[PDB]
Amino acid sequence: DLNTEGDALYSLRQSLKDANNVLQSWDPTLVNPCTWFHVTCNPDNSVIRVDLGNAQLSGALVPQLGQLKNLQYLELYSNNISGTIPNELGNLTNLVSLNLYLNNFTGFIPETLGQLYKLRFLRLNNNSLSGSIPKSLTNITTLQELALDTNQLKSVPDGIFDRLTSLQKIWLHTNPWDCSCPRIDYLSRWLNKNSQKEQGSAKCSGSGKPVRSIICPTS
Ligand SMILES: *[C@@H]1O[C@H](CO)[C@@H](O)[C@H](O)[C@H]1NC(C)=O
Repeated sequence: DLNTEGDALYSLRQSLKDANNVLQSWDPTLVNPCTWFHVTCNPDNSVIRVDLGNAQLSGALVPQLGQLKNLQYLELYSNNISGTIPNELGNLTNLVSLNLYLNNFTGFIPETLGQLYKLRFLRLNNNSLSGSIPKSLTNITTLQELALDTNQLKSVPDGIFDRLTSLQKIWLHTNPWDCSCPRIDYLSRWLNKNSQKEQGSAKCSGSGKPVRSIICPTS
């Protein structure tokens, strides 16, 4: 009997590159992947977290990774994972923490990420993600820590942070933010009103000014 979770997890092994045989224990012919290293399962023998931080992994992620229904912690930080973030990651309903920082992800941030209504920690920092931040992120009301620094983000949809009443920390620095008025109006005012939330200082592209300092005139 094929475990389906291990099958989905084996699809990830088939595309990644070790180079260290970190995934040597990932044998899908077993009854379940709960005895796999870097993999924890619940008492119902279902994968609830994947810890592959600092494993020197190359390659791209797979759409099969969204098959893990009971996944809570996806730790893929500190690797050389390239390509775009799969939209199927928005299927991870029970995902609490998505750690994808320190990789080489490109493209846009998936709008399907807003379907993660249990997500409390989202770290996509230190990548090459281009703007802008998905509008559906406003639906993640449980979001507490949002790390998006060190990317290529340019803008923000107006009023996106307003429904985020559980937001504690937010990283936005090191990004080519478009500080042209009236586009930067909302982000400038929000970061000023929630300066205790912003970790580091988001700079404006070109001028290098903190966007919190920008005051857009009307007419
Ligand atoms: C996974 O998400 C994609 C959207 O990116 C969707 O088309 C697909 O049906 C989802 N799969 C499951 C099993 O929910």
